[PDB]
Amino acid sequence: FKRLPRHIAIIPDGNRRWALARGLEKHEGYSSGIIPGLEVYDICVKIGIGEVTFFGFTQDNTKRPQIQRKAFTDACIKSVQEIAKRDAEILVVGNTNSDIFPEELLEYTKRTKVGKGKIKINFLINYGWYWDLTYAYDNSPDGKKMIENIASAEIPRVDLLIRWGGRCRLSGMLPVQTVYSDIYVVDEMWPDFKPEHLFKALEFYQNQDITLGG
Amino acid sequence: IPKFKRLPRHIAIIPDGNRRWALARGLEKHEGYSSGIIPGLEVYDICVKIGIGEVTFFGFTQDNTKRPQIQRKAFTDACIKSVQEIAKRDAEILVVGNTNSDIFPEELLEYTKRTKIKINFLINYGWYWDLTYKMIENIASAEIPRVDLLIRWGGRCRLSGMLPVQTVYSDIYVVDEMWPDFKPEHLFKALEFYQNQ
Ligand SMILES: CCCCCCCCCCCCCCCC(=O)O
Ligand SMILES: C=C(C)CCOP(=O)(O)OP(=O)(O)O
Repeated sequence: FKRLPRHIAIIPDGNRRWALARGLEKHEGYSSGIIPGLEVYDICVKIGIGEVTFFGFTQDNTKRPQIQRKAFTDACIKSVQEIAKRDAEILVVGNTNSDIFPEELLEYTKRTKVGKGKIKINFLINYGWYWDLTYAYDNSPDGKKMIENIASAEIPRVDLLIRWGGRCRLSGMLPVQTVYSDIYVVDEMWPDFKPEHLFKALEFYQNQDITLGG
Repeated sequence: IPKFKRLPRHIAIIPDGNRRWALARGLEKHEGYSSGIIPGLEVYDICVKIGIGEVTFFGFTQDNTKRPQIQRKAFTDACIKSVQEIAKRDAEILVVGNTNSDIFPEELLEYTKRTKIKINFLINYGWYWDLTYKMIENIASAEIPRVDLLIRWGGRCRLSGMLPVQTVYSDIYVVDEMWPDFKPEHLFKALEFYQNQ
């Protein structure tokens, strides 16, 4: 590739529809979401992508049935643990002042180098856009302070956002970082991840006309 | 005009593609914007006809003002004309953007409080200006409600810093044709996409 995004955001959606289409229960797709994340990680390391942010689950996601919440929470926990067994600088962002936040992930709420490091991997866990923006409007000297102090301030601008499951929407992922993100939608559900999904998203990105500005 | 089961309460419009449209016709980059005015009129007419409650037009942003002077005059004049032409019609008009600047057209200052379908224009708007303006109720764009469907002409799939608060859950529909090549079926196809969610 001629041009590569510095930072890729991943919305690994489609897990419940994927399960249903296979004659499984809605809650049973999320565990088939783990290996795909691993492949996105391996391809990203291989091409030398600097940063990937995975949309794990939101505060909004937690109003779902308990059976689904346990399943997507456990799949998020396992994904982080599995990337932690690899070569990554891991960070987890989300509301830690809540029962819903998995204790297992508290040790990743400050960027943690694992193995040989290099690539930055972020997870949004018990994340919410409103929580993110208001975090700053606690006790900030000024407006110029607020944006530097959003809960996600450590996560830089997203160049390319890739969403599985055929919906073209952000679902409140990082409103500040996504203002100029090029958005690529994969029609396949996340558990049907294929490398060509990512290769096609990267071609889309490199095909953008850079004369056109923001 | 087809009939629809579901309709968005609020549609955002990013009328992009004006410069590429001009270039493909052998015109100068700045010379497409004026061909953007009638399309806005047609989106307004179709929206009134189906009884869409609110439409927000992306006019121009603080970022857009770092483009050449020849382009800035041309998009600023086309925005001014578009507001004036919707004002000649049956509409509750609001203009949001940074009025504390030379760049903000004096002609539009009278529309920076709602008059009397609701039609909003972003004029010298900036996402950073918007948020740094309790907080969430007091963003510069607080009057503009959540966007249900955002339609962008000119083939790019991105928000270009349009209303980060209101667009968090917006379904986004991209028309490949440039804005001056607007066709009614662009909007109809966007509305079918919306109802099929
Ligand atoms: C106000 C609606 C019709 C106006 C007619 C055309 C002039 C408006 C300017 C077009 C550019 C707006 C979108 C640019 C998006 C971007 O910055 O990438
Ligand atoms: C990652 C999340 C939150 C799911 C994305 O879909 P939405 O969040 O837009 O889904 P609904 O609001 O329609 O449930």
